[PDB]
Amino acid sequence: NIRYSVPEETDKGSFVGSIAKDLGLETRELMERGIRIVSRGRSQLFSLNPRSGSLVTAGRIDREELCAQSTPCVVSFNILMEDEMKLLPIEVEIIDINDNTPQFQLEELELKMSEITTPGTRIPLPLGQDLDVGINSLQSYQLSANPHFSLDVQQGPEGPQQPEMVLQRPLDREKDAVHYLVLTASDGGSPIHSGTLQIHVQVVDVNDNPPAFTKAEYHVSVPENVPLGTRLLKVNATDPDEGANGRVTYSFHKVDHSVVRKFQLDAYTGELSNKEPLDFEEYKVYPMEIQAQDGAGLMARAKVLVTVLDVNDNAPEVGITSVTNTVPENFPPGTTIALISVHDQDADNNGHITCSIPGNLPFKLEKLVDNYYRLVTERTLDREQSSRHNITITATDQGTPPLSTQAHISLL
Amino acid sequence: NIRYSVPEETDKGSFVGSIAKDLGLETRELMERGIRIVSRGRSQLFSLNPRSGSLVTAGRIDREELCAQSTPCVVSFNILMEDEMKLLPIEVEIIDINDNTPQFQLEELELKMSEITTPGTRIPLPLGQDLDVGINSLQSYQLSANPHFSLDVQQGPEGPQQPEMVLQRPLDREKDAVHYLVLTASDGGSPIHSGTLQIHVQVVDVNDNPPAFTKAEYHVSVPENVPLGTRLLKVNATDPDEGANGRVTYSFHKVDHSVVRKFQLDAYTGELSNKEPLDFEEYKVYPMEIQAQDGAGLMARAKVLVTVLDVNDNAPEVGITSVTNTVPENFPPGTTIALISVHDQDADNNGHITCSIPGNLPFKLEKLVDNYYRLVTERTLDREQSSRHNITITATDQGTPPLSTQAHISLLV
Ligand SMILES: *[C@@H]1O[C@H](CO)[C@@H](O[C@@H]2O[C@H](CO)[C@@H](O[C@@H]3O[C@H](CO)[C@@H](O)[C@H](O)[C@@H]3O)[C@H](O)[C@H]2NC(C)=O)[C@H](O)[C@H]1NC(C)=O
Ligand SMILES: *[C@@H]1O[C@H](CO)[C@@H](O)[C@H](O)[C@H]1NC(C)=O
Ligand SMILES: *[C@@H]1O[C@H](CO)[C@@H](O)[C@H](O)[C@H]1NC(C)=O
Ligand SMILES: *[C@@H]1O[C@H](CO)[C@@H](O)[C@H](O)[C@H]1NC(C)=O
Ligand SMILES: *[C@H]1O[C@H](CO)[C@@H](O)[C@H](O)[C@@H]1O
Ligand SMILES: *[C@H]1O[C@H](CO)[C@@H](O)[C@H](O)[C@@H]1O
Ligand SMILES: *[C@H]1O[C@H](CO)[C@@H](O)[C@H](O)[C@@H]1O
Ligand SMILES: *[C@H]1O[C@H](CO)[C@@H](O)[C@H](O)[C@@H]1O
Ligand SMILES: [Ca+2]
Ligand SMILES: [Ca+2]
Ligand SMILES: [Ca+2]
Ligand SMILES: [Ca+2]
Ligand SMILES: [Ca+2]
Ligand SMILES: [Ca+2]
Ligand SMILES: [Ca+2]
Ligand SMILES: [Ca+2]
Ligand SMILES: [Ca+2]
Ligand SMILES: [Ca+2]
Ligand SMILES: [Ca+2]
Ligand SMILES: [Ca+2]
Ligand SMILES: [Ca+2]
Ligand SMILES: [Ca+2]
Ligand SMILES: [Ca+2]
Ligand SMILES: [Ca+2]
Ligand SMILES: [Ca+2]
Ligand SMILES: [Ca+2]
Repeated sequence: NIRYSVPEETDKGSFVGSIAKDLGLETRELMERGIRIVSRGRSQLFSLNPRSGSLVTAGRIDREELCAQSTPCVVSFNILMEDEMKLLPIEVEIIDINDNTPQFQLEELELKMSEITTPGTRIPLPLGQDLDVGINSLQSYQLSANPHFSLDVQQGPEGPQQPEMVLQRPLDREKDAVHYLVLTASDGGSPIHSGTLQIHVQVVDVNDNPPAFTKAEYHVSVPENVPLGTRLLKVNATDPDEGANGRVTYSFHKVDHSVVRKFQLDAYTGELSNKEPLDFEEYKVYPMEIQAQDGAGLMARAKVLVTVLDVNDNAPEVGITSVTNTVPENFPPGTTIALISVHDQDADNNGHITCSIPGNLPFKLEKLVDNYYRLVTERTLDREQSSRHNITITATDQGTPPLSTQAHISLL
Repeated sequence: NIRYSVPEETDKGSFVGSIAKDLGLETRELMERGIRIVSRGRSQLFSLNPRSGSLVTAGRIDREELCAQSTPCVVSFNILMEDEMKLLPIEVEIIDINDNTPQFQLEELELKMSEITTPGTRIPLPLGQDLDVGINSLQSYQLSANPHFSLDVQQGPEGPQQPEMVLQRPLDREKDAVHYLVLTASDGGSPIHSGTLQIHVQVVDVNDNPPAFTKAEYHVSVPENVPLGTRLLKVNATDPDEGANGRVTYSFHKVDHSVVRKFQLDAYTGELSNKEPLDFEEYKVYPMEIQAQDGAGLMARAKVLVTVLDVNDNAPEVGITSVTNTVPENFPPGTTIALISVHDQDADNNGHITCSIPGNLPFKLEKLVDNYYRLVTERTLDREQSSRHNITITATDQGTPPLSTQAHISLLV
């Protein structure tokens, strides 16, 4: 049993072993025995020269073609010596070399992972196969640098097995929606042959962000006589989510509908304008809470305060709250014939009321408490001179433009 | 200024105070004064009888109609004494009673809140309005018991303002999709009247649950001769989420496609069957990783092991690795004429190799190293008796049913 060692992929005619030296044969003795190689499929790679006694290579010795993945790879063929008709077992071990690159069964691996994927989730990676064996076979995986993922390689007896990609830092689609990684598989030769696997990690969206107003409280000041449908304000709300999770619509929070009903907020543009007249008397200010809803149950809040300014638009009102229609012929000076109830719905200088009566007639109005005015007479009237009187009392407020209300009293 | 006090909703003619008693005037003296009602806009609700000297009520005194929510509610009107022509204002305070229930401006407040809503979110609630005043006005809010929500009321000097509903424990649509609450507003009378506002909080779905397999590792044993397309297994994964987030689709994890390519997995029904033949050789077992995907990027993993049974289906193979065709006429007994290399691809009793040669001829086969067989000579054959030889060697394996391979070798003298 003769055993040699030759690397694989040798050049044609490369020396393997000299049979002459190990059998003790010269050139002549080899010629006399008539040594020649016994053929079978595999011995076609080996060539025996009967004069030099040197078994050399006859062709390409691709050990991956011969033994695939086994070790060691030894080719056994018989040498026929015609003299004694003697067979001689020659076994030649094929040492492995590195001439192949690890091949992934694809070029781009595309995966879908939600942004709420719990960190630590594992993804088995495609296996890369190095055609060589031994030290020139698959030796290591390397995941391209990225904060969100890490590489986990199980140490196996034959080599690295079952590569896995682990989620480290939690995903955020609003920051990075697509992560490109590169899984490089490398053997252990010199130089090292690396096969690359492109990884396309796509992040799926989840409604995790409610709208956000530009201001927490929206203030505005408006005249009371402001016409209907005047644009009071425009709010602004943003949503960073994708698609239906990021389309906002505004609406009124059901607070006090007696206040909300006096206003109008466009659901799409968010422009608040007035729908009903604005009266300073009932409401000086208008507090309202507004709401912005996206498409998936999230919402945001904001406050809107509509302060009403005052301008003279309400005239005082005079109520004929007292009338003594029958007034004596001999009444003394200082007797009240009528008491009136005066009231202006406005404030400041626009809300004070003065009383006016024609000054020729004897009776006059004096100052009394709380816009009440007492009509007391200052002289005597003749029974013959005046039988019937149709008097016109004038109540004017003092804020320009002044507003006035008249009351007419008939007396006898 | 004389001030009296009468409650609201009094019967007609009810006593307040005797004006004759307070003015120190008798029945006659006031009649001489000519005391009479000064008739203000709302003064007809007051009735003065000019004989008893007691200004009493004339009708229903509904102060909620009078002063609404103001305080205090005092009615001022003048008493005219015709004697000195002197006016005297009488003020009567209207004492409040409880005849109204707090009324909400709607019947059901319905809201949509995502299951991922950050706890602590506040929702201003619709105001309930009690027409009464004082202690008979709105006094308290009460939110019905619920683990996820609580009531927060801002108090005022007069009473409660801006009731707000706060989310405490985070919502789960997979557990509770609809929450019904009852907001009761109550005054402070005796008995207390409560108005109710039904609340309908709907929870919107969010992909917060990954698939879940029924088994972590799927083991199965199938004969090697199994035909193509035979149903091997069925996996099952459930998801409690709603809609597209809760129906699963199965697929192979991209690991080794040389193993996956030999199989077929329906993505929807999840029934695994074979697509290519299964040979016990090359692969004794078949390990595979499977993946369950919902509709929104979540996934689950499971293992499936398809173990191949072993069956005698590969016959041993005989290789004529050596043949010395030229053989002397006078060769002695014991000389090898041919060496054969036989090999069976199975194991155990199905993998042991036996050799058979014609027993009439002198040559016989003896076993040497491992699986090699040597054709040795035992006697002499005459060239005249036999010039050419067509040999039939049959190799049989030892596992039932036995498989045999025949080889024919031609030799001459
Ligand atoms: C030793 O002798 C045997 C016969 O005893 C030889 O085997 C024979 O080989 C021939 C092929 O040349 C077979 O012919 C076959 O005919 C059938 C008819 O249907 C068909 O299958 C094919 O057309 C085929 O040619 C013949 O059947 C076969 N003998 C037997 C019994 O099956 C053998 O070749 C001889 N070996 C040597 C080294 O001389
Ligand atoms: C306000 O909203 C508009 C509408 O998209 C947007 O363009 C703008 O950026 C927002 N305001 C700010 C300060 O970004
Ligand atoms: C004075 O007022 C009374 C009130 O009814 C009316 O009837 C009368 O016609 C008025 N005087 C004149 C001259 O019109
Ligand atoms: C298996 O999946 C089906 C699919 O709807 C389901 O009906 C069944 O409940 C699942 N298995 C069990 C044990 O529930
Ligand atoms: C592995 O390393 C080789 C060099 O040995 C590169 O060519 C390859 O791209 C990978 O980075
Ligand atoms: C990995 O690297 C190879 C070259 O080694 C490229 O061809 C491939 O596209 C991937 O980037
Ligand atoms: C408020 O309280 C009253 C009793 O005071 C109940 O009748 C009502 O249903 C609500 O609970
Ligand atoms: C609360 O209770 C009132 C009765 O007080 C109902 O009318 C309402 O629908 C809610 O159930
Ligand atoms: Ca090679
Ligand atoms: Ca290599
Ligand atoms: Ca190699
Ligand atoms: Ca996010
Ligand atoms: Ca998102
Ligand atoms: Ca959103
Ligand atoms: Ca006004
Ligand atoms: Ca005014
Ligand atoms: Ca005004
Ligand atoms: Ca009442
Ligand atoms: Ca009440
Ligand atoms: Ca009341
Ligand atoms: Ca949930
Ligand atoms: Ca869900
Ligand atoms: Ca899901
Ligand atoms: Ca088989
Ligand atoms: Ca088998
Ligand atoms: Ca077998």
